[PDB]
Amino acid sequence: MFCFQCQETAKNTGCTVKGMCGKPEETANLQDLLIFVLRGIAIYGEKLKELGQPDRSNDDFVLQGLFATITNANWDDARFEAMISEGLARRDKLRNAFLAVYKAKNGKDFSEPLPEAATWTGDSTAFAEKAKSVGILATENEDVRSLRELLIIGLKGVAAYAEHAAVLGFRKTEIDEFMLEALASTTKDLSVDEMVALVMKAGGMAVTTMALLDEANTTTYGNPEITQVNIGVGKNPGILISGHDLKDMAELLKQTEGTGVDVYTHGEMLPANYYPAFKKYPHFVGNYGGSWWQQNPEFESFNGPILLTTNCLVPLKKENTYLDRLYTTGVVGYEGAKHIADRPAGGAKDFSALIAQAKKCPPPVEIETGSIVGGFAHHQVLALADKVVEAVKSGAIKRFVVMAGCDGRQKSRSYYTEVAENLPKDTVILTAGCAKYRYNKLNLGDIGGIPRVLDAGQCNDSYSLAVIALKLKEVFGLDDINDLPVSYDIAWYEQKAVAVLLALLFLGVKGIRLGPTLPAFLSPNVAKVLVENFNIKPIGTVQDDIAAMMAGK
Ligand code: SF4
Repeated sequence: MFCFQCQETAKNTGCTVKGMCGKPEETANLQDLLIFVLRGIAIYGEKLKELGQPDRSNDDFVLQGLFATITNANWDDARFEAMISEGLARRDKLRNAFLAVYKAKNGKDFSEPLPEAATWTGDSTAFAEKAKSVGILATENEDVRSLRELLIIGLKGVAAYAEHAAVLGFRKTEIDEFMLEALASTTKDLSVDEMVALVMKAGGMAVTTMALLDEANTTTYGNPEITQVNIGVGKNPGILISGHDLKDMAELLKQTEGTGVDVYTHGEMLPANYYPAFKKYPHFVGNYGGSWWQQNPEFESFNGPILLTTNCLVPLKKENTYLDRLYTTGVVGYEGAKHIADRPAGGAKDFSALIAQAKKCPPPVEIETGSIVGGFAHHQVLALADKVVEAVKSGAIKRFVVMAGCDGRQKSRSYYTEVAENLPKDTVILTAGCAKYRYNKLNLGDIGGIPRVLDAGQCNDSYSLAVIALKLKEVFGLDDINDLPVSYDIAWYEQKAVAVLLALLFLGVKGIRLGPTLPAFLSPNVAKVLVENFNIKPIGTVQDDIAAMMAGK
């Protein structure tokens, strides 16, 4: 196999036998074959748009297919085989439509050679063998490979956010059109300038999409607000909801009300605690456990059903006993785990089986007590702008350090905990995404009532951090966003974090420290372009990076 899309890739060059995440060769290869089919859909879908007859019937299929290939999202080979077969049928429909339109417009049959993605077909028996030859290493030129894969990796992060926006009824034609433009580009021989421009256009579409999801979430569930979240447990059985999807949360809360089954969040569902629409339910206890990578012992000790709305779902250890109470939904899949089917349009998902099962389970084992404070998304922080601005002017807050991003298992990530613990006491950490778990259970206190860790929410809520920075740029009358007293020390793991990075680069942020390692998918020449254009830096020692950041460097 070959896969190098997450921070944990083997030797920081690429997984070749079995993924460090657990992804087997067969699964990895099927994900490659799906992306190949998506490129075929894109070839025709882009041409139909160019001919003045766009077809948007595959918008949801494309978003969900990309999302299913994100790290820790879907482990069920049958789901991939089904998507590949459906994708081939969708592609052929577009092809037939295209051939007719082309003939009408040109007075002749289409006869130009096309990439194999546009024409290859087979039944499911043929998938495993074909998959071996349509992966990443089929691009021989290392720089073209780097730029094509950087594009696809950012694109699938954008697709995840777009899917959540679509679930909530929010969509923009430019997003769906760009999915096909970007996918199709990876089958064309383009100049370096053209390939880099596509990556920067993806960063701009990440801004669009992150803004759309921010709109979708807050319009539907209210603006996040300051909230104290219990991390201890109650005395009823519970259901633990993980991942990112807030519509799934809304439905789970409604369906569990009055049943005697409590609801707890996990991981990237922690920010559901911050939304007014959800805070109104007394049986919503709080947040259980830590970061995604600790889930094997924590899902075990939770004792009740676990619902995965998105990644990250980690494979079970041999000794784990919770498969029978593990539920997947949306793009998530796992062999042997019960899947909750998509809601009908205008309707809701059916979580009744989780509720019936939870009633048969013991309450969660308490693994800690206390609380987490959060809910500092853009509306809440801008509501406190006068207070924040005065603290900056008085010197009570000397600097903000953006430590948003995504966590992982490597021990080198102790760096983030140690930076948080050793930053001077007149600094404030701004966070969003599971990177927060390296420092959100410390006792850093507050500065004049402003907590020293301000959690804006999920990784998508990095959008709020950009809104806040842009507000502060305006208040302080600065010409360049980089001249604010803000440093960026971002942790990444998977593809959504890469989309957030590209959005920040599109917004003009320079000097970002990215860690705990730099992506394997940046070739030496591409890495050099990014360094020269954007001053991206690797992490150094805790002492050196704190001293540099405090100097604004
Ligand atoms: S998702 Fe990450 S750990 Fe898993 S196979 Fe790909 S690069 Fe390796």
